Amino acid sequence: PHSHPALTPEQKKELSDIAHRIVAPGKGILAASESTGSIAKRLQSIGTENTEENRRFYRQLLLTADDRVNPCIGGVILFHETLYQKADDGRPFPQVIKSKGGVVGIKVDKGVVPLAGTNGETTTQGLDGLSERCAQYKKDGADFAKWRCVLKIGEHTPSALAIMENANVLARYASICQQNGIVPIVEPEILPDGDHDLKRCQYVTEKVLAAVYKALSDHHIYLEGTLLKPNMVTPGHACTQKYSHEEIAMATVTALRRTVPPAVTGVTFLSGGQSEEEASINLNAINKCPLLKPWALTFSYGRALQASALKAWGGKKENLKAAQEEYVKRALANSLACQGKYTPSSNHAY
Amino acid sequence: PHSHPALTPEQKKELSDIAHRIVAPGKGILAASESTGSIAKRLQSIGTENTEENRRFYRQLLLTADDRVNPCIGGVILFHETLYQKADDGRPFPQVIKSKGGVVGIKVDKGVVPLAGTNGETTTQGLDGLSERCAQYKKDGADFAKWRCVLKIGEHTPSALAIMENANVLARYASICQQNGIVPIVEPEILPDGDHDLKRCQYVTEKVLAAVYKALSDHHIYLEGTLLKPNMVTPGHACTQKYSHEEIAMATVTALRRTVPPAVTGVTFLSGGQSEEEASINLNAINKCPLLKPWALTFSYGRALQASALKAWGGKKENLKAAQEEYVKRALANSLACQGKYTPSSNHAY
Amino acid sequence: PHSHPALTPEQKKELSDIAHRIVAPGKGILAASESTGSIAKRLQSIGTENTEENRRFYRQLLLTADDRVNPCIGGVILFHETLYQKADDGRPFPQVIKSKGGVVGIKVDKGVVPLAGTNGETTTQGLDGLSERCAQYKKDGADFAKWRCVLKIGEHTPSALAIMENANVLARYASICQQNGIVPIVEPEILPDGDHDLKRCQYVTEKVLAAVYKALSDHHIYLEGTLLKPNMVTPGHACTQKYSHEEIAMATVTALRRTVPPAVTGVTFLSGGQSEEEASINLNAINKCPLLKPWALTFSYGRALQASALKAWGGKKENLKAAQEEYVKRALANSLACQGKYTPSGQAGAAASESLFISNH
Amino acid sequence: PHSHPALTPEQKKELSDIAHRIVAPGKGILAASESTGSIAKRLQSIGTENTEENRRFYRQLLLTADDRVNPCIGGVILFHETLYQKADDGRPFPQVIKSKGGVVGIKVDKGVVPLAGTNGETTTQGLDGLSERCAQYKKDGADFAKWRCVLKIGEHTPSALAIMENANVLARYASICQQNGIVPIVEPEILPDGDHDLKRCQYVTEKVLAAVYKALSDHHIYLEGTLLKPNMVTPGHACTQKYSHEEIAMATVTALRRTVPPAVTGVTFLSGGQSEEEASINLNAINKCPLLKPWALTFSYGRALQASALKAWGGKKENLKAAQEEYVKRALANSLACQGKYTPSGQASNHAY
Repeated sequence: PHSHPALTPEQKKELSDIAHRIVAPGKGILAASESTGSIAKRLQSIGTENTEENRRFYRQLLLTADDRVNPCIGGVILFHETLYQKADDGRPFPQVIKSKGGVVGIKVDKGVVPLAGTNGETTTQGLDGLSERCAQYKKDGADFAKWRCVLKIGEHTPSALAIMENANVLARYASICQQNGIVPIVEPEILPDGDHDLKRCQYVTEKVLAAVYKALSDHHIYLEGTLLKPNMVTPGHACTQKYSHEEIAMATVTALRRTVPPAVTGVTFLSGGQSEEEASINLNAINKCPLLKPWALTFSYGRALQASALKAWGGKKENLKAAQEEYVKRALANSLACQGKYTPSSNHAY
Repeated sequence: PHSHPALTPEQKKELSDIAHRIVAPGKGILAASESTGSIAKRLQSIGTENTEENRRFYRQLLLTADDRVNPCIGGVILFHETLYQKADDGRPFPQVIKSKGGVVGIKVDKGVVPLAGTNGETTTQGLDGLSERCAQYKKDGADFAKWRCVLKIGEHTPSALAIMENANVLARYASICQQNGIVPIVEPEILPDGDHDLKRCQYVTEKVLAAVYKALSDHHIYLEGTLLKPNMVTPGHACTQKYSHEEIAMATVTALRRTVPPAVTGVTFLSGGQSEEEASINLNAINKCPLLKPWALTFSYGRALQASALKAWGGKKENLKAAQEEYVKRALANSLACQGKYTPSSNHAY
Repeated sequence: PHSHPALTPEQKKELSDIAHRIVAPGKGILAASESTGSIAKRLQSIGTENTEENRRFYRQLLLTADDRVNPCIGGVILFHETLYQKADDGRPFPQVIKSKGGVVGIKVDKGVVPLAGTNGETTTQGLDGLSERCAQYKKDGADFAKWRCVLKIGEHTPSALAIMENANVLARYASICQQNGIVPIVEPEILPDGDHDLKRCQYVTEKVLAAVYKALSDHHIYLEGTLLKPNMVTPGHACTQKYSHEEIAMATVTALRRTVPPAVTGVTFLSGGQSEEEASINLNAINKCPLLKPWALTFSYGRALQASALKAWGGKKENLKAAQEEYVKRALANSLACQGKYTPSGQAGAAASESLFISNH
Repeated sequence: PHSHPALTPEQKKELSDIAHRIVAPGKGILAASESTGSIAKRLQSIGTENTEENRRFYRQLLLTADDRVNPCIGGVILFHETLYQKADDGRPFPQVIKSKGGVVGIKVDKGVVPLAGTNGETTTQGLDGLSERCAQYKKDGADFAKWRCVLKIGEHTPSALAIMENANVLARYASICQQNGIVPIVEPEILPDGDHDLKRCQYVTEKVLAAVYKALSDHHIYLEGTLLKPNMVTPGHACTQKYSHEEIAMATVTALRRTVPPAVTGVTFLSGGQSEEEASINLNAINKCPLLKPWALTFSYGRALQASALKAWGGKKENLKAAQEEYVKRALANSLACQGKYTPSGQASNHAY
């Protein structure tokens, strides 16, 4: 094959520097990019009307927590709406995030769509006009992006088509992002839905990630200028067999070691349906796993960082401090976890 | 694998019926889906302001040509704007087309975009919200669609990435169309640009089509409910070697016989940069080629059907009949050509 | 994206001419390339010792049938041993076959091997030194070759790996053959084992054939100089739902129309476990299917042509004529079937109605 | 999307343990699996008859070097003939190797064959009956195998077909080996022939390795029980532009970091046409490269370990010691190099890639 450089040494340096800042030691990502329709259920759980002002206030609550969170948060992912909102002091949210040492991220996908001829499988859309959108988001303060692909473990899934198609679209998205100085976070989420066991999740995860990286290679993606946001390897949500955190950690680390090139700057785990504590304990076990890990192993949590804060807030302005306190607590717990320093108080078998 | 029927028997019948109607014996397609920007150059060549009214009048001029074009035109591809315009008498253009026995088509792609890391190669965008658009277009009169992918022959092109990506996006577009009762015309155009010879075009065409059909299979596409719009196999525009129309025909038919499944309902050739007469003479030779052809071999011409008509019109309403006469003559010529009855006045070597 | 011609116009012409001769109108293939281990069970069924002489005698019985079979047989596939054996008159079997207007074929694969990490799936070996073997076989009379890949329909099969690997090895085999003037018969057999229905077999067959032709394209195979030997599309041998011959024909022709390029010279169906009569009736229905079929649709039968003959012989040299007559009868039936002109309504032994199905061990 | 375990935990443990022993800190591989026809050139350069006895004497010369090579040699690749020969004392060569702490390897491919429709490209044969051959070799003392695929950088190569086909055959070979307790060394050699520069080699190497590992994944290969034998990333032999060892090391390590999963136990570099000293300097530079390397980076040298020994020997029994001393010196040098501790004296912008 013949090379036709997609990026200059300068463009590579910019992307690599951004990627490294996000996952620097002890730092993780706050995923606060829920759309109106996705955060609707959260607000209704606390009897709070889903208005623009309430969403702005809640986001402000998280983004303006005290400096204790600064060394814990390397990046914050925002939804389009939030990227253009301002704190009470008039400061745009991207400025608020940057001022606390964090990198600003932006969700750019346009949701999943059904793959015809499959058993309920999907791919993700959002490539149309993505380059122009990225160029604008960059000018407006964003340095990295989010794009979520969803795969499911079932009797006949994920199918060959679902794997190939989702891997290909993630590569297209990544390619467009890098052309605009935006670090793409590649997110091939394999849902925990089902009664499958740990070994099954590990197998599927290994096959999906192998497909993802081959696609990234085919599309000339600069891995040093990317991050990976995969599901941890865990048994199905309804699996009858139970496992220890150490087992989940070994399965996860083994899967990654068998598929993720050392060149990838970092892995930022999604928490799925895990509770706040569960997500932190598992991430800690992952970092304590006695196998060599050539990439940062950290977090990109949404609910796992906001669950208690949202509840403490309750939609009441007078609970601002209490709510932010809960967020800080989880930010500190996960910052410790991504270093293997968190305390709540036979690899050949994989 | 396991079958999860993308289409029901009823949906298949609808698509197959539409596809067969468009390429019925003696019929072809008038490709009049030029956008404001793509038609600008041609309107300029005749010193005519590029306004919606002049565009409507020009399209009206073609769509309302006399009844002689009825048995020649099986389908008419329109640009979005035109699908919603009406003739002077108040009849919506789709109605005008149908009343003359033609099927209405709609361009649904959103143009080409550059593929990073390649030598000026592209893929095509337009998948976002495509399903909803197809459902709307279907309700508004369209029964088939157009989506153009572009490949170029050069020292290092078309590359593996370009072939794979364009084939994959064509399959996604095809799948979405069929879910909405729209027959997708798969258009993997290989540009005639360059000094390459006939055998090189044939080789590249064979490899591209093989990739296209494997992708359609992977995406569970119903071939009987599709049409193919490929380039004819010809030498590059700058090639110094000369060839007869019979050689062009043999190379073209051999390439198709080696890659296009019999199930494909029809092949509607694009004319590229060929003149009106050249496009007709070649299509005629293709249909007279001794080899067995299991699919209709017809036309989907834009410039090859409008060149003389546009010039005769010159933006002058008083030239209406003169302009239509030119279009009618090419429609008649190509109807004869797709039957191997048009007259202006060693196969192992492939 | 650059062409480096694998074959010259002359080489292409030779391959195309051979392929067309094999499937010329009314003609089919006699698959008599069974190995010693396979023919042994056949000879045992009739209390006949499995010796080289008995095997030679049996093949001679089929190859020397009267001239009525000449118009019916376009090609005969032989096992290595048989290619070098001679009839009682001293004539090498290849010469015997050729003198009757038939093309000589040779089995070149070395059997199936297990694909690790799969649920009992396999791929096929035999590429090592294949070029030299083909060159020698060509000199010794063979003009086409046989190579069998095997796939099975189940809950997890055929898997992505099984399909990809088998399609790739078939392509390598085809490439090497064409470099030596040998027409390769591409055989991706999907076993009838299981209780799946007609539509499931059709689905799998379509996916497998799509993979096969994409691989052939990737390996620069000259399709006009090849033949395809696929399973007919039918329900699983244990399927409860019953189907008519017309439905089997429609499903078969539809699957082929959706995957096999018109350039492929011909399709020579394997009979699987179908009885002699069933194989003839289905082949006939296929040729009568209303859909457009741009390739010859004929047969490449082994057991489906030999069942009655093997029984009539019984290992007794005295039953020579009797046995050959049964073979000639099936050859004539299939010759008419591959033309859509076969109509039973007559004297067809019960042996021709017996299921020739054998579970994959 | 369903797993059907190709290997049990015990089988995986055996393969992983073998792989790790071969590339343990400070150890590399002596590649002495040259066939009769291949070793013919070497013997003629020193005017020595190519007989089984001469080949045995030469192989014995390398295999029986003094104990100084023990901590340097983790594995020795033998040709079929040699696996069944014996030292003067009657000890089978596999026993001699094992007694010195080395693992015994065996070449199992049957050479390259031309890929029709390509510009002189090839694939490699040898899968037929490979399982039976592996079981027999395992029984006779071998624990790992060698299989060489060859690709070339040219105007239109390596082509898509060549890359896909060689990657697929390497996967089949690896799969069969692992079923028989044999650790397969995956060798996708990209020849240094041509005038291409360093970045072109790096590009091609990256694309080839990506295809190789995708194939291994598709074939369910246990990476921890495998080793990789790639070309170092270097400019073509006819390249007019010159590069330092640091640049060669950066390009090489960068290419590997972008394609080789950390699960792969080790990388054993082939030296190609590099001189003995050059091969050691580059390997040392590779190990000193300031980037994270999650796998052992060592050697699997043939000529780079035998060049001087062959010449010193000259086919004269009286030169045994002199010849063995040359081999020992290169074994020691490379042992230091695969630790980044090599020095001529003896025992004493990354974004632009």
